[PDB]
Amino acid sequence: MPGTKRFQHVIETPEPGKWELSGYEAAVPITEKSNPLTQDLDKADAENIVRLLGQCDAEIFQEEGQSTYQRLYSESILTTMVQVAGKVQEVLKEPDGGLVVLSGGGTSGRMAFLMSVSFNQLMKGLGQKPLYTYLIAGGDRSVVASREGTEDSALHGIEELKKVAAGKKRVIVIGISVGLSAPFVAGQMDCCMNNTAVFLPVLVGFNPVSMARNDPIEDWSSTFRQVAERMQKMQEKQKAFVLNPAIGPEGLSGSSRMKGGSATKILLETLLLAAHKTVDQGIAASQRCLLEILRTFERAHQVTYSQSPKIATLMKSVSTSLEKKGHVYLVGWQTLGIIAIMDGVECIHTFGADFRDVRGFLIFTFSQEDFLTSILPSLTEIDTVVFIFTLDDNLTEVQTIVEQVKEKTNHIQALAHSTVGQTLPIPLKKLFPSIISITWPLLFFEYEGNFIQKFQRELSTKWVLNTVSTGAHVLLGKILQNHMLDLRISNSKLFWRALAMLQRFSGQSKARCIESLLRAIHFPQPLSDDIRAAPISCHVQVAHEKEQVIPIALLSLLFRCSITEAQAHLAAAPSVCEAVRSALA
Ligand SMILES: CC#C[C@H]1CN(S(=O)(=O)c2ccc(N)nc2)CCN1c1ccc([C@](O)(CO)C(F)(F)F)cc1
Ligand SMILES: O=P(O)(O)OC[C@@H](O)[C@@H](O)[C@H](O)[C@@H](O)CO
Repeated sequence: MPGTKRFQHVIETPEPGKWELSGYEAAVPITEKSNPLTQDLDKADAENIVRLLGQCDAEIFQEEGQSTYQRLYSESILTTMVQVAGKVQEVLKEPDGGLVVLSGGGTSGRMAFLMSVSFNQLMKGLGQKPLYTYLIAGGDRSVVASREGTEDSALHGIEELKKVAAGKKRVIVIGISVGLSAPFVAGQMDCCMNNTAVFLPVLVGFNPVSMARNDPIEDWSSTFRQVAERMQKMQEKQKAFVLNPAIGPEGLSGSSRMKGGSATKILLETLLLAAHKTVDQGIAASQRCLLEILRTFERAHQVTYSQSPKIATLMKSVSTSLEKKGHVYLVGWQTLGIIAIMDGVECIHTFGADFRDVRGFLIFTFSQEDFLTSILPSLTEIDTVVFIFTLDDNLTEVQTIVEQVKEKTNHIQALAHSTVGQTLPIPLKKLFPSIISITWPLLFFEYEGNFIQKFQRELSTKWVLNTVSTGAHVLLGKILQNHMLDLRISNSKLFWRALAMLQRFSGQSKARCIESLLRAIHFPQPLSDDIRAAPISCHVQVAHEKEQVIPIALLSLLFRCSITEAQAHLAAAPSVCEAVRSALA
């Protein structure tokens, strides 16, 4: 039948009560699962939200129970991290013709970028040629933009990989896809396995390979699952690797920018730092060297979330400023500035939020006076401005901007990272009455930019901003249980996630859910056979431009009404969320 090719793989909606027993729940990839910790996130207050996401984040470091999926601290995974460290060493020994590519779409792409900078710094600080580079779905502009549509082409990913791998002789490609999902990465990994004399593929993600994405890619014959399965078979001969610990579901279902992006740093910084810091000691990388770093990253979670009450309070002030109709500014220096930008941009697709809503700023890259002349004018009594810096930064360039922002604002708070026994100049740095001082132990660093201190701080800021940005929006009522219902379908994965959210919330068949979705997308056109049979990219291109696609589709289903009837209903309701929630009642 028309459409059967495209929707065949979709699992049927189970009867009420048999979601487990149908085996439906066991085929939801971990990365898409509803986190049971966060069943009631939409009812939690700011302090609970901070507690619940701190807990969700902590699952990255939880160990394997006694029939179950490997985790970060399991022997299989640490052994894989060691062997990969190994192969990275081979390349560092022979820098002529060597390269190390870190590649990903969206937030994996963003994380790849940071890491490639950091490790390129490390080799410069030592007077070696930089061997690292990144690749991101949609070219370099994607690092700092919302561009969710660019991950769906495998030919594109292969193309970018051909550019950068030039006339190199030995290339390590670290394909990062949290969901073992992105067609961008799938093609790179497959290309690598076709030329193993040159390429070494290393796939990173957080699902077991049996849960790796398995629906057809438009411009490629194999699926992510097949690719990953074959890489795993190559791992026995040490010519591909899959690094895939389970880290438990996201506190917001499928929001892999959060735990996923965190775990990607933890995992890859750990393993590359080990490889570097042990080549020059003329010593193989070992589980013990990795563990030191992992445990440090795990302290960093504890350290970070010990500031929870203040994290909640910043959340309440980001949420207030948006409940009214103001903006939120994230102002930071070096790498922490970048991360601020990344958090703000992600809010666009993640929450349906305007680029002004939560904007990041590096001292997007506007200098000291430039910020004071350009941006400072537009600030307002109800806004919120967040300063994010270390004490090693240049605190004259900092205090100035706060002195000034104070006049027009008052809702300021800050995020200051410090070694123990550094002191915050101006005892009236109040200015910031009740800062978020994150104060780090003295650790034993030996490379000269103190890279482990950088990684701690990056990660800790990520956790704070993510929890803040995400929390603020949940308080505003935009999240249904722990799902973002009203998302914008801008790629195939998101189209599938809409469909799943329809099955779950309505309890109705896959055929009806698909019909309602496609009707909602293509309204005012009716469902023809061509539309039914169209590749998923055609539905994405049309949905991408609309508003409220998913809630209109769910209302059509709940009320068993037309798209004309459900648009009328929505428009007659005080708000999308009330329309949906009361229709669910
Ligand atoms: C239809 C469908 C579906 C699945 C899979 N799709 S997907 O893009 O095909 C995909 C993505 C990643 C992966 N590893 N495998 C497949 C991503 C969305 N997804 C999904 C399934 C169920 C659910 C929920 O049922 C929604 O209620 C759950 F509760 F589990 F969150 C959420 C997402
Ligand atoms: O790394 P994945 O699973 O391939 O996902 C890649 C991107 O889709 C993902 O990072 C997305 O942009 C974020 O909005 C997720 O919160």
